[PDB]
Amino acid sequence: SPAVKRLLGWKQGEQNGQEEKWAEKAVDALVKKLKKKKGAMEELEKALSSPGQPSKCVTIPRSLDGRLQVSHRKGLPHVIYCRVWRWPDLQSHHELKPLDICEFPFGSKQKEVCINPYHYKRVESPV
DNA sequence: TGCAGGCGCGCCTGCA
DNA sequence: TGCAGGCGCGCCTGCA
Ligand SMILES: [Zn+2]
Repeated sequence: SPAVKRLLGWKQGEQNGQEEKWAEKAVDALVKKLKKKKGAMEELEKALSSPGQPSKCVTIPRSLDGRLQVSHRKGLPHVIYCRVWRWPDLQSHHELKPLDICEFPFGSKQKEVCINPYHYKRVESPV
């Protein structure tokens, strides 16, 4: 997919042949989800292209669990995309704190969850 | 063209 | 309660 190629140019880090193919499938699962909503893909690309410039929420439906499954692998969606485009070494959701600018941060128990990586800041995980 | 096979969501179990 | 992983219906789409 050509959209997956433009977003994968923003991917951080150096992953192996298996993990590069997994992030490609994770980005594809997200593109397939944001294509139904008008302006969602454009907002994500803008947020990724201009890091230090304000961006709107880019959300997907919240599962009861909080997990998103991509190629039989389970994980929280906002952690997945924050790892792809910002912090490859992100250990867990405990290392993310939402910005006041985000309406749908993870943990807000709303119908939608924001996956815009620049709507979270990286923090040290507590004891 | 269409439906079969692939695989995610949502249920569960098991520690902790 | 949180979190990891098994399982199978049901939605989807790729290739027969
Ligand atoms: Zn947001």
